[PDB]
Amino acid sequence: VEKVFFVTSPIYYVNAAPHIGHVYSTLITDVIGRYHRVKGERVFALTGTDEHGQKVAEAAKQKQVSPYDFTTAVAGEFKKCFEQMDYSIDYFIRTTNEQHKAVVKELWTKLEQKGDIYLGRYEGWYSISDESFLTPQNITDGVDKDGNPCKVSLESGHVVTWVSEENYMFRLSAFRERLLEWYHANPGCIVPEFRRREVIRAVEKGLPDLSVSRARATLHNWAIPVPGNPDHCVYVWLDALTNYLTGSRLRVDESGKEVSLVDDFNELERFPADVHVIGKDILKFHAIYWPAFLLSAGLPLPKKIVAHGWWTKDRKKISKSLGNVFDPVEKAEEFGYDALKYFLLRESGFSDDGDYSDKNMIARLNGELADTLGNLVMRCTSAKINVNGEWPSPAAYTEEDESLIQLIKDLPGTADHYYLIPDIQKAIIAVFDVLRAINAYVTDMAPWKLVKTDPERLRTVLYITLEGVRVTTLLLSPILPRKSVVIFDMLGVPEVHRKGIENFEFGAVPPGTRLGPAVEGEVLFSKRSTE
Ligand code: MET
Repeated sequence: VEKVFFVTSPIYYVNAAPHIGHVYSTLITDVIGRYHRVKGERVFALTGTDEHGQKVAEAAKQKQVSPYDFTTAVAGEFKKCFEQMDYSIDYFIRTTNEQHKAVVKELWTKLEQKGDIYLGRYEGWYSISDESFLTPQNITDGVDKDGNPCKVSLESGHVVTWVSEENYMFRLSAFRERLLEWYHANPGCIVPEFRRREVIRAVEKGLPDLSVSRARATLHNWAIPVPGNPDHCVYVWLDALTNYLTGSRLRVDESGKEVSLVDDFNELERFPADVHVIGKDILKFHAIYWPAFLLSAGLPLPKKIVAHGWWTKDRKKISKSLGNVFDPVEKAEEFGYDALKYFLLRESGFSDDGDYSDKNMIARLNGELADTLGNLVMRCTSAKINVNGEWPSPAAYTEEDESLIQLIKDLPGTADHYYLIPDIQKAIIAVFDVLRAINAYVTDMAPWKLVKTDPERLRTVLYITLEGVRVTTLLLSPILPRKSVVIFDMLGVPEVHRKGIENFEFGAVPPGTRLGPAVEGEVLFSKRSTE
């Protein structure tokens, strides 16, 4: 089926300023969206802010401000950050949006009409910081900000608190068998595989019913009212998850403002998500609660949930109070936006908690972006080697020539597979493996010497080198969007060949194509010293 490729990020709590974690998650969403756009697909990428709940209301109280003003201010900060980070997100959703509120009420009514919501009680532990219900097996002893003994979440280390409330309960226990069918029938639906195995293990053990409302006072009346019961508010998580559905139903003008909410999601062809990008910390809400809500409501389920890991800087926790900060905008100005994005995406895969350091960052910038890629682009466009500033016409290919051509021809199918898992690190490694091959070929062929010795040979070497560099760059373009444009300009690749599966094929740019003009002092990636 042909539809809009729908990729999302989590909507982030606005209790504090945006930091690296939100940027990282949103980057992954951006990259996937971008790759499907260069395949020539329709895309809708979604990100946003999670603005209701006790957590946010209480953060607003701490700063001595009204929830409306606090959420608007912090949401403003997320937008500014994401704009500065230079993503290509199609819409930024806020759970305070009035159309979102309408969608939450529609979904609730469906759950109720289906018979999957009843009035009951939650008596148990709750982590406000995580907005998460927890069993006694999931808490332990710890310390609050006073130094006193308290209970904390095993998941997250945050303070937990005992709740005893009459709440509307969702019949999650009734969806065990159906969720297990779903996992088994779609063994790629959760990524990476070991997180998929965790989810099944958890659901195998059995599911309790889930509280989907809270008494209004507990939430400082900062939440969406339960339809038909003004004393209750909708669980912030049921509210939050619903953003994906809301997003799928919004018509958005060229300014990026929501202008209309459609009744039937099919009308816009986005729902359900092809990929939900999340962090490991919020796996249960997306891989258990969400599909259960959807199954109850008769809505289609998402194709993939991909959950990545947490970050560190110099093998330590990131916090201002702890004295270990990683500001993404600061680091992008110091090293470059595309370079920083490359590093975040190259340095760690989802199974790992990665490690930034200025040292390792400089090693990758110098090693991979400058020595491997940048080097290659300058060689194949150099006045010295490419003396006519054009894509030459190749002569006959040797076996060594053909081995390289083969690697290049195979590259898109391989990189495509990795992007679809999705596993962005593996795609980058695949493209750079081919780049390393091209460098070894060039070294082997010594085109600087061929300029004088054998110009007919130089034509073949140069043509393959240019074509390798174009194809690698096209595949790296979701990761280095600005630099890929520079590279293409230097190579003189026409606009039409910069996008589309058609241009994944070897030889899509004809010989005789002129290179772009050169600048006396220009470099794609400039090396950094080692102090
Ligand atoms: C529906 S995604 C909600 C994610 C949550 N607001 C967080 O920041 O962890």
